[PDB]
Amino acid sequence: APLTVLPTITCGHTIEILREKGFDQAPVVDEAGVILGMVTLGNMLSSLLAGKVQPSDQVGKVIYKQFKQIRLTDTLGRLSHILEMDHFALVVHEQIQYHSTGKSSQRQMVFGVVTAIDLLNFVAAQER
Amino acid sequence: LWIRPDAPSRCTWQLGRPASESPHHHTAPAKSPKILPDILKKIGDTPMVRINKIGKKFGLKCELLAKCEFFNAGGSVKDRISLRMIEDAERDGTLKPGDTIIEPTSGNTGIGLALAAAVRGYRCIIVMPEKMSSEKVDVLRALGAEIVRTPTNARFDSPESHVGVAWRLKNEIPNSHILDQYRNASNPLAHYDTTADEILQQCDGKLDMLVASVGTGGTITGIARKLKEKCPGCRIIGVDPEGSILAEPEELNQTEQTTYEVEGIGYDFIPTVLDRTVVDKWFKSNDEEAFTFARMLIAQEGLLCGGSAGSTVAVAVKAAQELQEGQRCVVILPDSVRNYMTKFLSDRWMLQKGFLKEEDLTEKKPWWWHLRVQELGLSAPLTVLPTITCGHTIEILREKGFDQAPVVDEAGVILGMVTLGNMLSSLLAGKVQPSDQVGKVIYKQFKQIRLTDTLGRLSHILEMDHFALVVHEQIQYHSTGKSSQRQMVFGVVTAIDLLNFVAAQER
Amino acid sequence: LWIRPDAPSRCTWQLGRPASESPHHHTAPAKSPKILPDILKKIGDTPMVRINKIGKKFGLKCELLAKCEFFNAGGSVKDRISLRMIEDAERDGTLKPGDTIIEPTSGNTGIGLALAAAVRGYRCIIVMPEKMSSEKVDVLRALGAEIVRTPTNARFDSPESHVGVAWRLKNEIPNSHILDQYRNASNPLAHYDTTADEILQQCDGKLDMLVASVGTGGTITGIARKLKEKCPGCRIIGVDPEGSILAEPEELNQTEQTTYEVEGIGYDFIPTVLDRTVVDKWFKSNDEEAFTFARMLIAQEGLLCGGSAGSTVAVAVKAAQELQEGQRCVVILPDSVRNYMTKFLSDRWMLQKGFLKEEDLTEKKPWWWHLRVQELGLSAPLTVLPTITCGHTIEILREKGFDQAPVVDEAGVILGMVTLGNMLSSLLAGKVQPSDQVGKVIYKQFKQIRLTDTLGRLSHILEMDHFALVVHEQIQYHSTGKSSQRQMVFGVVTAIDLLNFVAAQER
Ligand code: HEM
Ligand code: HEM
Repeated sequence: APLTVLPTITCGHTIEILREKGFDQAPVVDEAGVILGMVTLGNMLSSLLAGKVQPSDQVGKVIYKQFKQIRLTDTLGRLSHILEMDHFALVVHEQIQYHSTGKSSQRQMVFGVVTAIDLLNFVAAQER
Repeated sequence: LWIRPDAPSRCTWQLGRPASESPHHHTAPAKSPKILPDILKKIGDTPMVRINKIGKKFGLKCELLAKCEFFNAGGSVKDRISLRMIEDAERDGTLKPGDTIIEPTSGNTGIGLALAAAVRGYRCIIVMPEKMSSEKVDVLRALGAEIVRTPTNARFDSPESHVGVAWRLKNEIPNSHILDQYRNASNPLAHYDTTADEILQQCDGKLDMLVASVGTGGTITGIARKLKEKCPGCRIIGVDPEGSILAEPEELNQTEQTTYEVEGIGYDFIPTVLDRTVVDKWFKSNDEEAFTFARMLIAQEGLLCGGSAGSTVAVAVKAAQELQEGQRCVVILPDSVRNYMTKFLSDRWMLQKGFLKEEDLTEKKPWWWHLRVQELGLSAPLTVLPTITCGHTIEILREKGFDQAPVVDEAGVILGMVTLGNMLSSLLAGKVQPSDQVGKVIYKQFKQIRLTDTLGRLSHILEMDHFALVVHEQIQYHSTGKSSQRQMVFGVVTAIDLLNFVAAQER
Repeated sequence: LWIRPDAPSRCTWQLGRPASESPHHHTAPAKSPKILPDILKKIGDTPMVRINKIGKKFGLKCELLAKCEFFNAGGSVKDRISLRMIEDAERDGTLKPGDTIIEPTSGNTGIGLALAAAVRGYRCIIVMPEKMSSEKVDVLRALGAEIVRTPTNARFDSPESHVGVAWRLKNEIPNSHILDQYRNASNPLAHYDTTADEILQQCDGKLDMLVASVGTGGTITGIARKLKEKCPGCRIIGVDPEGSILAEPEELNQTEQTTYEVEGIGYDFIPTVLDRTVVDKWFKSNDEEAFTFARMLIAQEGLLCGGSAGSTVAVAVKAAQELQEGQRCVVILPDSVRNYMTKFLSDRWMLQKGFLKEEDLTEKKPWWWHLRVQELGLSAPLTVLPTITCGHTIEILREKGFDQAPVVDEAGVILGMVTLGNMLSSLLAGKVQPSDQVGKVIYKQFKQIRLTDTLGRLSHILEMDHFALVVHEQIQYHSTGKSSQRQMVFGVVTAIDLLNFVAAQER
């Protein structure tokens, strides 16, 4: 998940950055680090051609708001159970940043977006 | 005016003539005193080392011996000649105290002359091609010698070749002398007097084959002459790198390129001191096999030698095949590895030069070499600011059982690492009070790695740093113009963790 | 479970006791054979070299001698102990063929153990702090040893110190042994058996002062014990770098910083093998004087030694002041310069570290050092394209009398240089036909310099390249957005031109 976008970015802005680097999708995160959802290049193109959004419109209207957080340690079996209810499973990581053992803070970030397509491709490729 | 280095030798030596007819002043080797008046007396008496594994690896039935000449004061077989020529010039009155010495060299002779001059106060000017290593330049700078460089591909007859530049300098600087190792009889004479005698005494006067690399030709020339006078049965084998013309018959020298990485051997002309008539047979060698055999020598025999030694051994493993059990072979190892630290001794340099292939490098590696870092068990649940006090960190680490935690600033920049044990020891030793900040204990040195990297890259990193931090970078966009960068730490992997993982996966 | 390296010594040795009570297996030094079965036998019998100039420079009335231990196979005084501990482990049955050896070292002992293991097939794992030079890492990689790094500032009692990391590895890897030079009696025993005997025989059993650097403490400990048993009148002098606690009385160790660049000496704890009771007096030393004296040794005596040798000599020049004519001093030089090629041996590193000042560096330089390049007589009337043929260039150069001309492309990019003599020689040798392009003869290697630069910078450049091209850059503007770059060649200055200018201006 090399890059992420704030919800305020425009669809036209999002289209170029994705295509100039080839990524089909990017997570949406606010300034603090709260994950807001997932947005995909294909949907933006289809929506723009459908007229539901203009290139100047913000991505917040196209974002997918439903997803499930998962962590690296979880098994693929756990992931398969998750994928039966949500399309996107976001591999999040959490860190507690301390100042004086009283003033703690939490930080998080996204590193991979995995779907049933990705899982099946991994299984088929690794099956040797 | 100018005297060429390729001029035919005026020597009248021929096999069978008696030594009493020699115009030259031979010096009988003598036992040095228990205390050396100067470092220059630690030249000669070099050891003979039996090669144990390489001969078996290449099916040699004969005993293989190495004349490790890289143990001299200057680390070369060119210290002998430097001392001999300086002594002969002093004795003949050609060279006076405080004079200036100019010598065109490949670096080893320059180092020897610089050392002798520094000991004895002479001024030294070294003319050295560009391709020679920078380690020689550093050593010469330390010894106080002046260095002049010449193009690698310049022809010897050109006015800007090392010999030509030396000649031009001599005509300019007054009270200057050129010893001209390419023409001085002292070069081959030193070997004929000392090295051949050492070889014969160490071998008890019995040896069947001798292999030596050829530069100026003195090393092989004097040894061959003395041996043919004393041990006629010895076969003399010469080594000349591809791109040179020393080797005969001329059919061996047919090649398209004349540039080679090996240093100190091979020339575009026949030196005067080189007597090709005493060399029984010649072999050509290439840089790849030379460096491969040098690395093999270092790894299997402990001989810290250079590329020329590798070429010599590579030729010897072929030449000695004609020998049988009970016979003996001798190879001369000219110089040490000190002059090639950033050269073949470095894997990066070999890969850049193409002497090593990824297939060859990885084929010898363990099974886990290609696994990616993500397969490890790694986590960084918490991190701390540099401003937190020591005792506070002790509490937050002990309450959760973690032994270590990264240190990251407010903006997310990684500053280093801290460990519970180090802080506890410092508190016991009084180096830090509990209220003191962790910044006085944090480990500032670490290396960033990414999840996609292999375990081999991780090991290579760990050979230089204790902590390898698995860092991931995310770039956040606002309008394609206001980009921002974010990063976070996941796993701190050390050699301990990697070996524990290897052991666990091995069962 | 864990055994500390600072534990008090259980040895019961005291002056006057007879050797017959020693539990240890002493090895009597013996003459090596004329042919060494392996490189490991070339350890010991190191030379003693008289220091000639430094003593006079610092007003020493006594004879100063150097025990040059950097001539061993591994280039260190830590090869002796490596061999001795390996042999003792083999004899006692603790170590078996094919075993794995783990040793926490500063690099020299690691190199010795790696060499011995490669010769004998053992697996070697080296735990070395981060501050040690990369040359040691390269040598260890060549020898096939596995390398683990630890933080420089980690306390010895910490779990990630070199000793602690070695202990952790041993408990993990099966069939692994730690020789523990900090506790092994073999470390001091090797010196007590071989080095002290060599010193006594070389000195004829008469010496008044001995100066040695202190790391593990075995080198000084064994030598002092043997000398006090045999030559009680010798004063034992220890050297401990600033930032360490080995030196006593404790008043000498009061310093704010514990990080020092010198390698292999000084520790944050008292090793078990170190017997501080036999050391008559202690001296502290700093990195600056150590490296200064190492450079002075290299430049004035020809001894290619490291920083620890410099510290030892710096302390000796002070300690020996109490001596008078007819007395003798001995200093131990542990390691060679091979391990510090990019370190103090490099002027850039010293300037970066602050051990050298521009005032000191330039004060020794000639009068013309600070003159700017523009003061030279230099001109480049013509240049040629790479596509021109050889004969055409011969004609255009001979018709005007110029011997050389730069090569520049259409856009103005400099491609190198060509010379009349080289082309003529190539035509005579047949390497190029007259119709062939000059690109096969051009010198591709050159360095760009600017008119404002000094002649010292020019000389430093000339130590690495033959041609220094005086290039000037002009940037041409259209609208503050469409910038363009232009450059042109003025003067090709070599060492010949610089020395000719110096000679002309000297009259
Ligand atoms: C043992 C009987 C020898 C005789 C009768 C002999 C004869 C000579 C003579 C007369 C010269 C002077 C030529 C001149 O000044 O134009 C000379 C020079 C020389 N000698 Fe010998 N030599 C003998 C042995 C050796 C040996 C053993 C070596 C080497 C190991 C050697 C290497 C040389 C060389 C390289 C030169 C210089 C030739 C030149 O600069 O053109 N000679 N020799
Ligand atoms: C000559 C009479 C000597 C006697 C009677 C003696 C006595 C001993 C004994 C009994 C031990 C074993 C202690 C134990 O296992 O707990 C020992 C170990 C040791 N010996 Fe000696 N020793 C002598 C000479 C030397 C010499 C000449 C050296 C060094 C040059 C030396 C260095 C050591 C060291 C470093 C240890 C290890 C101590 C430890 O690990 O705690 N000893 N000695």
